[PDB]
Amino acid sequence: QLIEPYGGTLVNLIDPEKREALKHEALSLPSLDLDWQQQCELEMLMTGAYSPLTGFMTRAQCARVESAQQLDDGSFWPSPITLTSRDRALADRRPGERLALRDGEGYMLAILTLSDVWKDGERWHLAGEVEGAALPPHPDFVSLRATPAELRALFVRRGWRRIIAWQARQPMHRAQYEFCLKSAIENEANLLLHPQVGGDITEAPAYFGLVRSFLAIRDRFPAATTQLSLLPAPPPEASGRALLLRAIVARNFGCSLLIAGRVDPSVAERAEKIGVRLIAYPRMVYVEDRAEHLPEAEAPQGARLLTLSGEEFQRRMRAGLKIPEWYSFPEVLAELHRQTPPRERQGFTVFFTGLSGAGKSTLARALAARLMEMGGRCVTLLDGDIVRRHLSSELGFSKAHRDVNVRRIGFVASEITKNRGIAICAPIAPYRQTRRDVRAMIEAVGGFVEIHVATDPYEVPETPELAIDTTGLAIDEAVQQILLKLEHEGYLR
Amino acid sequence: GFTVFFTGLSGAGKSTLARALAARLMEMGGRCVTLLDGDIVRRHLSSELGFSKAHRDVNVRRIGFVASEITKNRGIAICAPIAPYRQTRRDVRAMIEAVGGFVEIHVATDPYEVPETPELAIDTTGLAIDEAVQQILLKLEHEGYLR
Amino acid sequence: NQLIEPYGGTLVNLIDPEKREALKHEALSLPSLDLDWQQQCELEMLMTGAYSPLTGFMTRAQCARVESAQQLDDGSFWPSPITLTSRDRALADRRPGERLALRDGEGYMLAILTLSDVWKDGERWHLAGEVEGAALPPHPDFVSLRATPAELRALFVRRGWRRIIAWQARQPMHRAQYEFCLKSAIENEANLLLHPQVGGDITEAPAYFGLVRSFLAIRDRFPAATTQLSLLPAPPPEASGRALLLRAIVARNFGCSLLIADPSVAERAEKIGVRLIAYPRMVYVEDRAEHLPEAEAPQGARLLTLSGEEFQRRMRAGLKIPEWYSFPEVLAELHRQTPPRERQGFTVFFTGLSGAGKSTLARALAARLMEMGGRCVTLLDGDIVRRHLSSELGFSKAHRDVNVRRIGFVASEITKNRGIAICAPIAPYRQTRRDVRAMIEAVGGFVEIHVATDPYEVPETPELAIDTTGLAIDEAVQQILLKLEHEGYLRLE
Repeated sequence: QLIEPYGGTLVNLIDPEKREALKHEALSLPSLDLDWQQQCELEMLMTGAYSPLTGFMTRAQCARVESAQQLDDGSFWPSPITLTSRDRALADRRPGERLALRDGEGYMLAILTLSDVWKDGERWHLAGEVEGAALPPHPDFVSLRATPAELRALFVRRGWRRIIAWQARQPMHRAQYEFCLKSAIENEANLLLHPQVGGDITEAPAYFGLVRSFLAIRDRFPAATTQLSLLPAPPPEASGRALLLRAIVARNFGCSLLIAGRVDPSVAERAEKIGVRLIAYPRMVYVEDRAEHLPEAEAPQGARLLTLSGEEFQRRMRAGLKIPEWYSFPEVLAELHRQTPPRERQGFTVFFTGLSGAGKSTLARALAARLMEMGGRCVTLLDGDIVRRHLSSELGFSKAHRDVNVRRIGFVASEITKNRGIAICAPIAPYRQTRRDVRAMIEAVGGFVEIHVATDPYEVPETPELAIDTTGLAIDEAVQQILLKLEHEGYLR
Repeated sequence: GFTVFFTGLSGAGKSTLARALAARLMEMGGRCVTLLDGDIVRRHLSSELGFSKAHRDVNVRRIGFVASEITKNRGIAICAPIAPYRQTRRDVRAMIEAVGGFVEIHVATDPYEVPETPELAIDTTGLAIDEAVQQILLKLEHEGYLR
Repeated sequence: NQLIEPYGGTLVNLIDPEKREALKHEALSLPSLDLDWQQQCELEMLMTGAYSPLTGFMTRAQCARVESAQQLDDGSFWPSPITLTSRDRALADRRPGERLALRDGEGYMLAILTLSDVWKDGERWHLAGEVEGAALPPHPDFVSLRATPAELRALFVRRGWRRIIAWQARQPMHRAQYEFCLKSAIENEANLLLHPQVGGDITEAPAYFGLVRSFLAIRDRFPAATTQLSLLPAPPPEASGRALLLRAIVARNFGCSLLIADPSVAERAEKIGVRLIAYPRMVYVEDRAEHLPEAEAPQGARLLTLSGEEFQRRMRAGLKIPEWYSFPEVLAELHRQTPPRERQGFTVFFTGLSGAGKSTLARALAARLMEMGGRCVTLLDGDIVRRHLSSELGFSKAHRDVNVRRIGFVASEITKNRGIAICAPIAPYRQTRRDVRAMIEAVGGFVEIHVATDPYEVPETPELAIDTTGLAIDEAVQQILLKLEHEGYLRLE
């Protein structure tokens, strides 16, 4: 039947009436604003994902795990659950004190009753029983988010008992999909698609795409046998320990099986221990002779086997190359392309750099006109009137004033490109430093092409995409020379 | 593209509403969402602005500019700056309305000035965030912007 | 606004799990009523709060007082008598005070009724009294989609919804209703609840399955953040104003403050707090590529409509359905439910005297029909029917008249399932042949062929009557392929 909670009973650090009294008391307390990953940890703990745990571990507890892997009971526990921050307002806090914990906006979540307090590297650690008022606000995917208690209830209405969990950290294609199925049939189990979702709406907004790529292919799964739900946490870093923790939260969510993809006999040992069987994910190959993926070692002798690395998938996707019909599904493919388009189709800024002895501006305007012939992507010239008028009309010529200007313009450019537009910029920028940051800011969200026009101080661009090394180039010839770069870099459609 | 422009007094949860609304809109994909509010806007756009009359005017407009670029390019921009002058709100709306969709939401739960013509005016007394967020998804739905 | 509160002011719940074991025990020792499927609906509605403030079945006086002043004992408003029936003789000797076990059709226990009043009207017995519930009618099907008023309200609250139009469908939705819901929702700044009436039995009235499936089919055409699908366990009522006022009340108890369906009822309705908007003649306005209420259409625009009479007809004939009318999915689904004659099942029922020619015709007709594939043909005649259907049957008045129905039954199953059944039993009674025809005509096509070439009874209304006496098998066979070809049942590549 239904595996039950680790420790034996499901923790819930949120008692309502106490809820009210609690916000009230937080009014009068010191407060910590958590970063997004700690709120995850908090939510996991507050919510029973870590039953029997009921507070953040204490440096001494923190230590007995990495050794004997036990709690104070001697009960088994793979890995340190701890709450951290880098606020200087923590140095002068001490045990016995009660701390208000709040999301990044001052929204109140729980009060921590301090067991222990110390620092490590650049981050402070905290310990003590927790009393919860509210969970981190989650406007998004309300349906898809269940607490271990909510999920267990669901399973029970669905009449489910035995359940394999797949705690995805990245999108699923046909090999994982086909392996989940047979795994499931093999262990006579229902299937839980449990993608790790932890992030923030502005430092970590990548989970949205992940959730959407699961929504995309969910209908390919048997409805009476499959569930989708979100697991609020960051993916951990692979390690036998991490693995054993995930097994524990899998158990706390109701799952008695876990797919991981390894399996050092030592860890499957301790895991079969704590009631959750973890099956390993093999090298799947597409076996043409059979029209289906099999674990590589189950494939017939001398069949023609077929594979596609992630390096190579990702490559084809950037380049608009063909993906084999057997690798994914059209929907997922279509979705991955809405998230990360082919160069031929994504945004980019063209960043002109050189001295005021250039015709930087002249080149930039001409290049804008040409690029406008294309349509599909909108072109914005961040140069003359525009930039004074809106962005830097109250900036001096101070060192850091022009630095701020360059960066301001590099910001607006990144928004243009993130959104699939092309931004063309030719500000005054003499510091390898500051150009260094602009490129990274935009390169994160799309394409960056530096063009060095070489026909207080300054500093050489040491690594442009294009360096106009001419002596009598006319505008036409130079513009063409850069359309040639964009063409050869892949950005033109 | 469209920007969602929250206006009201610092007695609002403007910012709180804006963040929640961003999260919801991110469920959709197809268009990218950018929250022009806290750290972001100081950090990049107005970190050398006073509180002078025309200094905050410049700030409001600066933010209305970046928003217009987001929307022109098919993105959704969500903004909740301090803006008390019908004047300046007047220009922001036109700047973005030229290039895409503008939806003002008046959160009514020196001087100021009434928004006389929002798309949505949250006229409640005990609205909770969820209820208010929904109330605005209802506006976007009925205005046509949701896919 | 906000979430309209239950009628009467607080949401009834006749099921206290605290008293659940005690009730299942007490019942054993009680007299018991097995409810028909529609009463279980009434019970479930009552047991569940759809009729708050009601908390038991009304009493002959209360029933009479509703039909008059439309009030409860409080004088509060109430449109229509809620009452429990049964057509069980074992009810004649039962009396107020007694406690009755209420159970589904398979003796599964639901609640105990504490008798207030017991009386009779025509064919049926009426019952009254407070109700104490143990279990709800078992519903294996559509578990997800079935919410109690409390469950639904809770859902609405997570979704952050407040103001809600409900549409309590009793039949599939096409583009006109869909487009009109959409605008009623934008116009009233409301969320939309698709709430199809779903009461039936797995056999008694398994028509709701199709209804639900046709909603699932088109649900994706609806804005996700603005629409909800849920089932409303009840039979559709018969159109009245009290009735319409009841639906408004259950709409209120489920959370809805608007109901699509007057107008002096829109009078009393607006009164209990639920605004009911009426459904107008929708027309497709070509000039605007959209449906509008007829009175909002521009003048002299070409208006387009399609009656249900005509829709039905086109569907039964394979004719083209406009594209503004429905959606491909729904069309596709309505065709999986009820196929064109071309593709539907039918039995060919030969009748006449002995009637060895009957058998000979039947076999030839089978051979021909078998050339066609798509539908499987079964010859219910000689060895077959002996062996398995009638190996043991006298020649009684009632043993030949059971043999016939026996064969109508197997035939009906063949045709229900899209096959063609060919039968030629001995049957001299109109009435028995009528019952067979009705049984199979319910589930598919019936074609009687009277071979005219105790005391027989010439069919008075066959589809085909082979008279002429110098007929070869071939000619006769052809003559019936003609009947079928002309009746629509034949098709080919």
